[PDB]
Amino acid sequence: LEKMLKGHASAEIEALRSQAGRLKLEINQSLDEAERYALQRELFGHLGHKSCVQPPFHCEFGKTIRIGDHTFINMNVVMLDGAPITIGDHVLIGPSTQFYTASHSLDYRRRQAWETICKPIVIEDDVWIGGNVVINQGVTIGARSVVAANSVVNQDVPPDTLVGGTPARILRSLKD
Amino acid sequence: LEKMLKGHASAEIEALRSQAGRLKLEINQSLDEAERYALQRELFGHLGHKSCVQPPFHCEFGKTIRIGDHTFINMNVVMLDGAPITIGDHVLIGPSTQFYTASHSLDYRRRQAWETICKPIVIEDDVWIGGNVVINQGVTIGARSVVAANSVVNQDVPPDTLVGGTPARILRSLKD
Amino acid sequence: LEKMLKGHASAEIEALRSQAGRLKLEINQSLDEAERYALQRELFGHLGHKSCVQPPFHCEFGKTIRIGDHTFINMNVVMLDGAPITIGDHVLIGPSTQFYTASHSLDYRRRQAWETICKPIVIEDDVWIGGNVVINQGVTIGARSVVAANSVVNQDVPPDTLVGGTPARILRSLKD
Ligand SMILES: [Ca+2]
Ligand SMILES: [Ca+2]
Ligand SMILES: [Ca+2]
Ligand SMILES: [Ca+2]
Repeated sequence: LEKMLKGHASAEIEALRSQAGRLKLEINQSLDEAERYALQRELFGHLGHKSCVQPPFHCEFGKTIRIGDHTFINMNVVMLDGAPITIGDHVLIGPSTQFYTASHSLDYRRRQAWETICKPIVIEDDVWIGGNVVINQGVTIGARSVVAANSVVNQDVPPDTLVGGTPARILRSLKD
Repeated sequence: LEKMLKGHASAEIEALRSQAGRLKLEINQSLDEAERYALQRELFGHLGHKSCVQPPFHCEFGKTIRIGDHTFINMNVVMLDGAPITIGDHVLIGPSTQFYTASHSLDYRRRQAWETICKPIVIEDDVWIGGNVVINQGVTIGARSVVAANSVVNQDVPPDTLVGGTPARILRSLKD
Repeated sequence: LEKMLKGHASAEIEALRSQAGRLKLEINQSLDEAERYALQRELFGHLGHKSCVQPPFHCEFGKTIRIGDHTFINMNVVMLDGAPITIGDHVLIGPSTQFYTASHSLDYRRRQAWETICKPIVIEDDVWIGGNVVINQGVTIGARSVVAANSVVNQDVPPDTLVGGTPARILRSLKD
């Protein structure tokens, strides 16, 4: 699991993946706000104070996900979490957003064993991510930035910036 | 809940949101067409005759959603329903479509309390909405119009019109 | 059901659709890798050896879906399977991908009875499909091709080819 958090069907992994399957299902079935938050704190690497993740929520590992304080994640979010996904404070994430830590080689022979490479995703403080957005590997979204609904983010986004479209392009500066 | 249906963690609201969590889960788990339709009529503001909503279906409040007659909504649809969402008769909605009544201010200080503003969405009669479409706040789609799969609709769409792309642009007139 | 696999509320159909509702729910609730694979082999037309479909997975009929060997389908995939969907060997499909076998007529009068037309989708061997992709009717993706995350594929994609954007356009040749 350490060749993987560093971006290369293991024993540890298949247990951790199977634990997450258990907890996800339990969370997505929980009708109780407190019990979900509780279960989620057992799924996630870290889930901050006054923070909230709406079900159904999907990921593979859980423990690679760290979520800060007063951040809200809306329903139906998918996170391919083979590499760390770090989300700061006061972050808003709209529904059906996708985080793809994983990806593969172009060459089909380099794919027959399902070799995944993973690069972490970082969402800094006070960021608003629109519904239906995709964020691919290695992306950092800088503090106080906005990603418009349905964008696909392939490159790092500077702080105090608005971005939209697909690929995402910088629409305007939110600097004072 | 009235400062909100008018587009500004309340008592009523947290009950209505918690009721919807209950019913959604029950609907999405129901293997019985009649019992789903029954449960859905208890979730929704209104669900018309010969109308059909395929599970899993996701929303927050339920009671702000009014669906007309002979309309079909395919599976995995998400509706952020803080403001009314009104859907007419003979409407077809493809799977994984998103309705976002909610949104936020650009300014990150105007977002720390998760203040949402909500504007209603209206889908008139005989409209066909493609799979994977996003419809943002305040949008009306006029009667007999078509929205192509994967479009993102930000502005009102006239009747008898075909629209596609992202942002949606008017592709051709379906007027006789 | 034969006017339909050939691309036009029946008895057979409503049973087969209702069986799939049963099995889907059972699969998406299964915490056991072996039991899912088992249940999935009962849902699908064919599910090959060393092949893997991650829950939750959504479709309508199940029996029209044939999946080859060593292919991996990630979570939250939706398949409108009124016409055959044929997926080869060593295929990778990213999460939240959509296959739309179904579609409708532009004309709203040609839609009041929810008449669907269906055209099959074929994904050949060694193809990698990115997360969040839409594939519409009648599309074949040729062997060893790559479809970048979030593309919408409307036309056939030649083998040894990389495609991306929406509509998908051919980005580069993966021929040796
Ligand atoms: Ca999308
Ligand atoms: Ca980077
Ligand atoms: Ca408007
Ligand atoms: Ca074709």
